[PDB]
Amino acid sequence: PLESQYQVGPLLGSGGFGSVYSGIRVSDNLPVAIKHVEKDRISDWGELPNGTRVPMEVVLLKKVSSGFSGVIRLLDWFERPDSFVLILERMEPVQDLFDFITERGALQEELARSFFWQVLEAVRHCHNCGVLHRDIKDENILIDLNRGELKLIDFGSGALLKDTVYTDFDGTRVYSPPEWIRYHRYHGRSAAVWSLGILLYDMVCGDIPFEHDEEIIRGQVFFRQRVSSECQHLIRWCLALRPSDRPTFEEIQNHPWMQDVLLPQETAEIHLHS
Repeated sequence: PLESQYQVGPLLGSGGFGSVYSGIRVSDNLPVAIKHVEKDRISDWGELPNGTRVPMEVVLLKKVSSGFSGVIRLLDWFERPDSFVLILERMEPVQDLFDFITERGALQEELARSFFWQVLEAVRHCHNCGVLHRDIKDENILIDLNRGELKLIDFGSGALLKDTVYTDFDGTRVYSPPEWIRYHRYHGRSAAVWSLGILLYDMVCGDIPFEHDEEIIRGQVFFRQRVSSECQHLIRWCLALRPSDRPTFEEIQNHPWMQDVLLPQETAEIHLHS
């Protein structure tokens, strides 16, 4: 087939993730994202069940694609001499959480709860599929502005989920845990929960709590916005300095602040004016 299956549109962005274009599958007018990744700029490689050399990102995306659409799913991929082209789902209208927070500032707790809850369901789905994202942050979360549904993107810093220690890391440092800063060692789940604490603080305060290594290691969270005591508690639990003092996903989702969550469509009607 080749590249007659997709009509290329405007470039949506570029960076550490490659170059991502807006596209449309010619067969059924479905919106898609066309991500180009240069072979020379890739570091983590893997293999597909059928014995073929591909970027780890494709390995991981394939393992999480299907039914529960909490992750932007991989529809197809191609190999060129110097790059890999990935065809992904695309939402329209859409906005990432970083830009959303830039425009609107600190989110009301009701909205932050619906969003965080959806992120939690999406990360559980990844772990269930044997995948560790390793770069959970607002830039890697997209919002369906009509449906109020969030979707996790960019598995370029991810890894297969394991129960042993990780000694490599190439995600975002200000979202990285103290055990990584001090010892260059972490376990997947507890490191994920720490990033989720940074993300929740970021949603309810309008910015991340720590910028410097010294601040991450000290682990003291100061609040700049009015935030309920139950919400502050959940953030500080997720940001416990000892990994084993952090909650599991189940404990996060059963926490008092996480009760009575709005469904995505309700969330959009109240807060996205849709």
